[PDB]
Amino acid sequence: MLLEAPVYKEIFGAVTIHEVQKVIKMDTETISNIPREKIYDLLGKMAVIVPMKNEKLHLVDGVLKAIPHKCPIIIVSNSKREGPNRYKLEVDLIRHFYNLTHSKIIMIHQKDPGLAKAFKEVGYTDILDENGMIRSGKGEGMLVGLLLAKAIGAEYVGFVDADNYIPGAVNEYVKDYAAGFLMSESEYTMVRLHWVSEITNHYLNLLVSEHTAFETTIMVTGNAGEHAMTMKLAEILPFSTGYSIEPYEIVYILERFGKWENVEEFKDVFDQGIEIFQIETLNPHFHEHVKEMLLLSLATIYHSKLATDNLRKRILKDLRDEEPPKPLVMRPIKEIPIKEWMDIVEGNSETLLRFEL
Amino acid sequence: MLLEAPVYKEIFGAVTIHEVQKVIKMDTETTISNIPREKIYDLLGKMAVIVPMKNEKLHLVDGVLKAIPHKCPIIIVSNSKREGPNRYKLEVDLIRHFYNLTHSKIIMIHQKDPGLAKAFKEVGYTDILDENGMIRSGKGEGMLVGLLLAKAIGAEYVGFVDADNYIPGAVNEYVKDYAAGFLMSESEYTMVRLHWRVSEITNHYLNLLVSEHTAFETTIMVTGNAGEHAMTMKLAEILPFSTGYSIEPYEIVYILERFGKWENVEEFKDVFDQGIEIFQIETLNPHFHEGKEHVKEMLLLSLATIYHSKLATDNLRKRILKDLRDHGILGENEEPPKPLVMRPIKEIPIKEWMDIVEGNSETLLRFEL
Repeated sequence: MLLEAPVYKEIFGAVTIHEVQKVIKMDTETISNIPREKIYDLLGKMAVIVPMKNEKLHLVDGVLKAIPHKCPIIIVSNSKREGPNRYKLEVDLIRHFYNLTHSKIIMIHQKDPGLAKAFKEVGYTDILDENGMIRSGKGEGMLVGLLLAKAIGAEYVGFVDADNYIPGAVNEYVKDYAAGFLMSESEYTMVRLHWVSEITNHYLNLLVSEHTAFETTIMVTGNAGEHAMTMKLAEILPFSTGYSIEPYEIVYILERFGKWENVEEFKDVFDQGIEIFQIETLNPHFHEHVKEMLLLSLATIYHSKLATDNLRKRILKDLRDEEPPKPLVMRPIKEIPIKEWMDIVEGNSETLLRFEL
Repeated sequence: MLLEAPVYKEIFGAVTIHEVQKVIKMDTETTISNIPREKIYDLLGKMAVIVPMKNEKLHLVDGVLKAIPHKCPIIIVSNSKREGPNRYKLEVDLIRHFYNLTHSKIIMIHQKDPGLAKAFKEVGYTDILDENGMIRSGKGEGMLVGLLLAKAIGAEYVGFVDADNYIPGAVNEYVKDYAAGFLMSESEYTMVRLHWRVSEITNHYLNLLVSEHTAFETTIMVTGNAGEHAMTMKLAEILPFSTGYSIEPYEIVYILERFGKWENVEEFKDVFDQGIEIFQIETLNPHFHEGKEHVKEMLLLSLATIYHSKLATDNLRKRILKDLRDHGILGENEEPPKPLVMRPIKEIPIKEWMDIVEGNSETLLRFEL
């Protein structure tokens, strides 16, 4: 692959946000050259997590068929389990798919009681609802996929949505993730793909412009659902849910590493730095309350130890023209004895499906 | 890559039409056919990807170019405007910028290049020029030029792609699906046609063109308007080509009437010996490209190709005249235009033809090719 070289960028404390780069050429033997083979090497160390809930089976099928064989696939379904039992429909698709491709894949249902059991017996209750079960939501699904990914030794994790109309785009996202990591110089790296979102980008940059003093545009992937991170970085990040996930990752990262403090708490991170790559894909986005998305994204910014007295004012008046709801946040999953957690997920979960993984 | 294995198929004389196959898995090294990623990249280097274009949007052309595997040489035959404003000029700029950023091996020429029309005359091949003696405007002619250029650089396979695709990634899959079709082939004379309601009518009559002789209805043919297709140079080289919307269906009609049965086998003894294989691959990506007058100009011409086939029967004939009228595109008493057909470019001396293009064409552009 060929991409524009990473030239321009801005720094905030220990955070480096690279200017968006374009993919210049897809298949390859001011321009970065990431050989196709270095990408396939990294691919084998990247878990592609797919949190899903009632998506169209023909779309899920295409996304699955597009993920590079090399990549382990982790599916966390919070699909409807009755009248009709759709998890059941997905289980069937997954095995047919495995029978035709031998892809390495793990699938589990979010409501698996053997899953909720591992979280408690391990002390991690941040992901449970009042009925003692894992709360429905996208962040929780991502958290489960994340731990599963850690349990199999993944070094990188990429997120992909199962309702893409363009399988080829999914194939490019994964490769673009790899490309982002291969151009990184830090073990704490995030890759966010790019092709409302501007209002989120407008305020995220503003979140910063208000103490650098200079208006910026550098941030352009604030609602980037298609993103990837190294396991090291994912594991120390508190996660939100719903539409707050993407913008919140950015807000938290600046909040905690935008200045230098408690450097002792996260030594290696402050020293190695956090890099955020923003790659503009070659393919367009096509998939299938803009008001909630919009309110939750901005709520993420309005509520930080870093939003100014004035920044909040505009958001407010922008939203109105009664404050924004504080976003649900779950603690990092780093201090979870992954093995113990996995042992009891394996010995108690009734929906876990393993195929050569 | 993984594909459903070729199991079902039908034969007609020396023609083997394989049942449509689906791509089951995209990236692979490892009822199912396994064509390792690497065998595909080897073939890729011997395949010229021909892109006949005419006034397409620059940003779409740019994406298509960026998606073609670096290893594939690219041949562009532009018949774009030359003033008000000169957009061949805009394309030349895009192509150089592209070349400076990627070092892709590429050749581009304008269809109206007088140094191009000169090579065709001095070589005896007049089928492609009009009165003025210039190369006629049209997609088949563009394809013919790209085809000879491809032959001039030693391409063994040629794949056709349209420059107005909205999905770069799909173009990237087409080229790979072409290779896959060729790698599952057992004949040097192979065609690969991609697949994903005008084509259902063309497919209906194409199969009917055959069912009328076998007496058994078939649905084997499902890529009658497959713009995305590819062939071995050996096969492309001996085929008469039409133009406009008749190109794709006509390739099928001609292959069926010349090899649909043994005869004058001496004229093409090697072809009859190895047979012609037609693979039909269903892509993983959908089809989303850049009118409606066109769609039923497409209907009118696809069907005319069949109607004028020496394989047609009076029955298939009135059924076509009829379907065609019931739609309001053919008068109640006029029979469909006959198609335009130039002949195989096999007897053109490629070497002395290329010398004339190289030494006389003011629009020819080359980058490591």
